[PDB]
Amino acid sequence: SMAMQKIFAREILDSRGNPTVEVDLHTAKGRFRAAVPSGASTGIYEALELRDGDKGRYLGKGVLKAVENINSTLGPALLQKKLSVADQEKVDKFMIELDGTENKSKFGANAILGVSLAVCKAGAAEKGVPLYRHIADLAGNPDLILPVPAFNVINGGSHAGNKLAMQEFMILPVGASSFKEAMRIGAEVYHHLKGVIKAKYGKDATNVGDEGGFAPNILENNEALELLKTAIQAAGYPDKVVIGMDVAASEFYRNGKYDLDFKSPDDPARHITGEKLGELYKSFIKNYPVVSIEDPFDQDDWATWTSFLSGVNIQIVGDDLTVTNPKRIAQAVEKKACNCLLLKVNQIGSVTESIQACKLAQSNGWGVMVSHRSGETEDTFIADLVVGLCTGQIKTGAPCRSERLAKYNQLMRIEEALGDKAIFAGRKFRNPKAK
Amino acid sequence: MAMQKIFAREILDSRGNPTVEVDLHTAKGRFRAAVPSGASTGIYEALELRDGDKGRYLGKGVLKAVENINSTLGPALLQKKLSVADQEKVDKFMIELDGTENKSKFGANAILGVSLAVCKAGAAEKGVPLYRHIADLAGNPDLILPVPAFNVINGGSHAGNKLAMQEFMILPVGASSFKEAMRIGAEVYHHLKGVIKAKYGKDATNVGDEGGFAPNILENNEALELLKTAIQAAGYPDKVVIGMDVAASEFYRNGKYDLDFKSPDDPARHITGEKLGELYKSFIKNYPVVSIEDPFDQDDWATWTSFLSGVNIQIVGDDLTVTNPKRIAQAVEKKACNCLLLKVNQIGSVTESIQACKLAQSNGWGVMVSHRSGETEDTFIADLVVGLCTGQIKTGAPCRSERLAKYNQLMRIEEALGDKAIFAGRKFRNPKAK
Ligand SMILES: [Mg+2]
Ligand SMILES: [Mg+2]
Repeated sequence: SMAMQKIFAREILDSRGNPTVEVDLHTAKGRFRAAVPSGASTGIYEALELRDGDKGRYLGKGVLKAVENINSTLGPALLQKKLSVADQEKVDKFMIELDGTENKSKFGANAILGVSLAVCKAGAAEKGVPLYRHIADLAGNPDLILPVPAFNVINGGSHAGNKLAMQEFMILPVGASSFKEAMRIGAEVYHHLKGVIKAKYGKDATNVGDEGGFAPNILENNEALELLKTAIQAAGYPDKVVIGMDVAASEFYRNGKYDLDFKSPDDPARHITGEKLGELYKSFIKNYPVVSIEDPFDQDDWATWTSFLSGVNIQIVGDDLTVTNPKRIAQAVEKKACNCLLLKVNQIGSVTESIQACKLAQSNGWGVMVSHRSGETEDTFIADLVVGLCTGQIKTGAPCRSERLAKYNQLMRIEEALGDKAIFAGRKFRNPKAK
Repeated sequence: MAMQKIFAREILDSRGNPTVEVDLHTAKGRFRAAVPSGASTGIYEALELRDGDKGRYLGKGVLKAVENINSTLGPALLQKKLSVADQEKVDKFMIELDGTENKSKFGANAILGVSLAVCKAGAAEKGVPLYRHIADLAGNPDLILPVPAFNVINGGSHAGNKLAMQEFMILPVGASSFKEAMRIGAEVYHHLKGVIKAKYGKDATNVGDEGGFAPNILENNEALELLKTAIQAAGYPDKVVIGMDVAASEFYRNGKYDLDFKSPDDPARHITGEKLGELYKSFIKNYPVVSIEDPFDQDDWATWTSFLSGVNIQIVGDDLTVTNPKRIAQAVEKKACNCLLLKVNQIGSVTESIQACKLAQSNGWGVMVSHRSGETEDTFIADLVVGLCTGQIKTGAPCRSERLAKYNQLMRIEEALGDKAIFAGRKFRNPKAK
């Protein structure tokens, strides 16, 4: 196929003011553009992001090298192979084999993904179907599902300057009648939350973090949960909103125990065992509508994850545990460590591998939650992705900052286009096919 | 040339509030535009139509504006069979159909959404880029990349610090290109974050609506010194200058000005307009301050006139002028200011925005194209500032993608123009001068 006419890459700025890769692919159908969300340039289990490391330029975060790899090498090689733009698997296989390394470190995981994404968009256009339909086709899925959105509205953990140890406190409008109404509920709860924060914590307490949520200066994770409850009740949706958490416990594990005040000066006297931590989670589940907990234990604390899951009935999500990595996921499945995969496309580095990972988790009875990264762009690919993959759940920010709202707005447009055939996952978010 | 379909919807803006988006289809494809937040009440600007259902999005829905497009305005425009390239006749048609002075029959947000989508379609019909079509509509032969003005330290009425003045901006006028202006701006921003974190704490770096920081400070001199520190740490003291938006109407009190207006009332601390002017002269003498927006109250005309005559910097109307032709004519006649802030949604059509810019430039004024606090993923104003050749745009800190979307589009425009691209640089006030 001579469908692919031109491939050009550039450096643009992400939502945090750091460089990332953008790729334009041209065919007879037009120009197809995709950008890559920030990832990791080091790490043992994820695909390697290539960063320039020039400390005098963008504080070492340039992506000139990755961009050059596309313009000079990867792009020309792909165009010369004359592959169909609709054959996502063959295209991704070619790029993976040309790179030839397990972690995409020859060209950069960011270089390969940028191309992979643009090809996918062009493939949908060649077939004359929406991107969300092409993705479903690629996943062998006859149907399409609008996800429940999970909004990270109260923020703690390593990147927030409060004492609050747990990372993400999310609201999920599972009781909404449609995706459009899930956005209304989400936004109204957020607006009421801001007013509660201004009153209780001060006129200086309402600026936002990287994902659009708030970081009031609190320590108690129960106090964060009570704020969500207060905002839900203030908006008048107690019957329709549930809560999801991301603990990110690897961030506070030390010498075999867990520190829920780890942003205060070192003091092992305050550390708690994994067993006491599990008891705290059970109290959350009893006292609040907590339906999902991500990274409850450290990434290597396998026996503790396995024990915990056997005694609860909620969703337990792997992020640092699994890292969108086949070998790690296989360990988790075999050890029954968790029951939901967080899906970050840039951690694995191709559209095909991301789809494969989703389908394998689903075949083992797990849920899948599609995820943003903290460095996002105006790109909306992951909205079409979650719909075509039929997962029933996405986290892509508070309803604030347009690198977040761009995805939520796109999900609204997708539901609009589907008309009276649209299905919203609602209370079946964990598995939209459940009876 | 023919318009085939027009369809409007409600989307969420960058602060989580509804706004209007319009799709216009022609033989060339789909052309999509969204409207930034504005004002539903006011004497001098076009009226944004909000639903006012207090139970739905806290009264901020735009169902009525959207339905005005789908049910009335859209079908009326289509029936008229106008060329999508004739921006002037299209906008005239919609303005006369509405028939009010402030666009309050259909809503300024309804009219503007259609106006923007028509302009994008018309560029394609003519075989030229959007920025070139705008330059054609404005009568400009050349294209100019603007200096970006990044709002990196925030105060005034919508931050909870004591800092009375509203916006502290950095402008990389000494950059070699737009691409390098972005690199300088971003590096300064990252160094500023570190400076603020070390001085004011780990909890001091969350961001406002436009992506900037609100450290808990009182002194406007301390805001300026923070910029100086960040600029020096980044290594660009010879290439970055400073702009300010005072928004002085926010702290005008019974004929005087209160630079600690968020602290408990005490009229003994209030200062005269003359004293406030002397403070600005100190900023200009001791820091590289080159531009001040709304230095005085929106009705304090004599004080603006007197101040401008004794300073050689840029003085920008925002609340003074409100992108309103009658207000702008008064400011021209009185020599109140010498630069227009251009908010397309305050006037409500592309044609009137272009006319306002041209009238300002014909009077020797500069023009700075501006975002709104509630923005979207739309990048129209990037193409707009390049076609209008104004040399200057303020559209956010280099943080939050409703801001970066515009900055990234300006880098793409520069890339498309190649080695012929002209960057305003040190001629930002008037790119045609010298
Ligand atoms: Mg996580
Ligand atoms: Mg202003």
